[PDB]
Amino acid sequence: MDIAKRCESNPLLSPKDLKAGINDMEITCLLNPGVFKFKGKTWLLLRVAERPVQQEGIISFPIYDEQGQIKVMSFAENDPDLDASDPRVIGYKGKNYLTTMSYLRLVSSEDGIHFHDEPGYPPIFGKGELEAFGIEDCRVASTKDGFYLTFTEVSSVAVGVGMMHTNDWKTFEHYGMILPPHNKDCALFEEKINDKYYTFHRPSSPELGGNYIWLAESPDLRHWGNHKCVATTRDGFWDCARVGAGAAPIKTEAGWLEIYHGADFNHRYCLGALLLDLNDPSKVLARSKEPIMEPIASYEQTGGNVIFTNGQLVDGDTITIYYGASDEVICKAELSVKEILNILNVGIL
Amino acid sequence: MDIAKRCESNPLLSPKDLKAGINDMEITCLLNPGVFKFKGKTWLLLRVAERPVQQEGIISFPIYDEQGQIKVMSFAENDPDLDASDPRVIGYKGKNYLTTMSYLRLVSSEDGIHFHDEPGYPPIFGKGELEAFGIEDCRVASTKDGFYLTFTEVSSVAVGVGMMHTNDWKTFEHYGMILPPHNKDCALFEEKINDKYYTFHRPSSPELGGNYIWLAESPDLRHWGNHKCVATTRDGFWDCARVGAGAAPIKTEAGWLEIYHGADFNHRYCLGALLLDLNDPSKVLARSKEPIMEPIASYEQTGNVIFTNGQLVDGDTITIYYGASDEVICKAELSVKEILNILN
Ligand SMILES: O=P(O)(O)O[C@H]1O[C@H](CO)[C@@H](O)[C@H](O)[C@@H]1O
Ligand SMILES: O=P(O)(O)O[C@H]1O[C@H](CO)[C@@H](O)[C@H](O)[C@@H]1O
Repeated sequence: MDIAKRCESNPLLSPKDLKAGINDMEITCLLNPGVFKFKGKTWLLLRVAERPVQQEGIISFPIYDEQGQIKVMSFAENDPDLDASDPRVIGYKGKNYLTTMSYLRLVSSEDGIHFHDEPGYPPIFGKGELEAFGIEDCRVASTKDGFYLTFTEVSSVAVGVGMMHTNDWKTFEHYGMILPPHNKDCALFEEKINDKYYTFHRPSSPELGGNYIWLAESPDLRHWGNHKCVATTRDGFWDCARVGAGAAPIKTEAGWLEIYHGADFNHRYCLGALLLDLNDPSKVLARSKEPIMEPIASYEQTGGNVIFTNGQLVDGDTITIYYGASDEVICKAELSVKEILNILNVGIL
Repeated sequence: MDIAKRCESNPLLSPKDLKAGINDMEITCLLNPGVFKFKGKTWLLLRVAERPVQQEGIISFPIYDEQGQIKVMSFAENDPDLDASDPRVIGYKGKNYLTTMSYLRLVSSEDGIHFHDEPGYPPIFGKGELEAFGIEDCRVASTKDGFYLTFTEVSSVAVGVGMMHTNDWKTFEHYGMILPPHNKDCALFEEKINDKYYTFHRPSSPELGGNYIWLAESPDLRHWGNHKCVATTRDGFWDCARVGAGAAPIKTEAGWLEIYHGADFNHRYCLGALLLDLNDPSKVLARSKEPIMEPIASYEQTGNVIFTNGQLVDGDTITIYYGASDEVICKAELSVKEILNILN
């Protein structure tokens, strides 16, 4: 099944490798990095999750107050108004809170393996009401007009999608919430088709639907419409519970090649391939029957049974994905375009 | 709390008053009408729900066949793979079906009271994959460029929002699904602000959120962005469970006046008032503490629901049309100045 060539140095980055970005917090997780080239280097835009030192019998976590300043909230673990069954999202008196706060952090490399913070390139932290609980899982589209970031915006009122733009990775323009709750896994295409922009996204339905891959179009990147359902989950398959796009699709001669993630009802996450028509990206030409990558390395099963990619580089036939493993550490692997197309029974020349 | 002046002829229309739009089916519900003026008359754009005659031991419901024609599907009541416990949504082998299909139906009036079908003006049925389970709860914006319809699109993959445009109520242009699932209660503003279009909407969150009133902007009506949360539910209030906009807001000197609906955890629906800033409609200037209208007439409890997504305005008098008990169509008047006074 698995056709990924893992980097021998995996994991490349773990929580212990970096100093905490938020005063008095500690890094619990590094994951789901955006990937791009800039100034001769390979860059990761890390999702970094932080929280305070946990005292016994007490769950403690950061929030931004109304003034955009960091504070700490805490609950007794045995509080009868607390549901802490999920370790990511807790409930207290009918309201939801995250156990950590995520922000986006830049690291660079000259070899694609050893990464470090770069002086003059500080992190991107959540701003405003709709990002009070943090920002997550940022895709980076490298385009002729610069870099477009599409990420989860989290608050007490929404899990939604934001977009920002940069040329220099120091100043940013923010386009607001482009897609309302409940939505994430937003993969902007790096070029126009038929004079429009396109993105994959992933709305969640409480009923009459599920967690499927969708398409939307835009004339301007700020405003989105003409929504289309591209690919659902598949009953009795590895991807029966939820699907979502990763990074931007790769332009091949046979179509748009999309490395998506799918999960089963055991919360095991694997990677598959979708091939969409060049001119009509809502049209599926091919889909992996089995995964092309599964969480089978030791570091892909800790703490659990998760690989997740939302960033890659492509050089000829070689795709270099960067990925989160166990929602905790950062890893690299290579895949072959032609091998994927061959396995998919797609003709190539 | 209730300050509505109900029309003495309520209900204006009940299921029995109309012949079925789909041959041999029964009208179960008339509700939640769009409202507009055209060719000197008052029109309603009804939500009509139909299903076949129910036979003993058999649950039957409408489907689109492969040829896009309305037909019937049926299951034995004692089938062990059938869950027909809910009367709105049934389950069979892990797939969901609605028990009725909704479409949009035009009726007109010369007096605002007695409505009838108009020859030459047939109904609007769902078309395409994203409307396979019907269309619902259509808001009608009357604008200088004609009429814009914003309605629920329902299918097995999504409850989302569609938009159509018409000048003559015979020919329509369809702009597709403007808002993805899970969304409805889309109230398009009838004029631009700072050279953009605005709409209220109502995404539903499985967690980290709820069912709140949201705002979006557009340069072109087809494409939407810059989403903003306008008003949440209120813990301990009549509107603790869910809120949603009705029709387009009314332009007043004090701001945009929006007659919204809100529900509690007993599924009682009432109407309230929201006042938004003229230039920044995401900004709430005032909100009714109590409802301005509650389901207290007999026909509003046959269950404890009033719902409006259409109205006319003549001076200080708002004439709302509304669904009552999710079954019948009714009319009432409200005073702009009385609402604004309450809101101080
Ligand atoms: O909604 P999705 O596409 O299933 O992804 C979610 O689960 C992943 C696995 O824990 C996480 O890595 C992601 O951050 C996200 O919370
Ligand atoms: O999502 P909302 O705004 O709370 O409204 C829903 O419930 C109303 C009352 O049953 C219905 O009348 C509506 O059609 C809708 O199903």
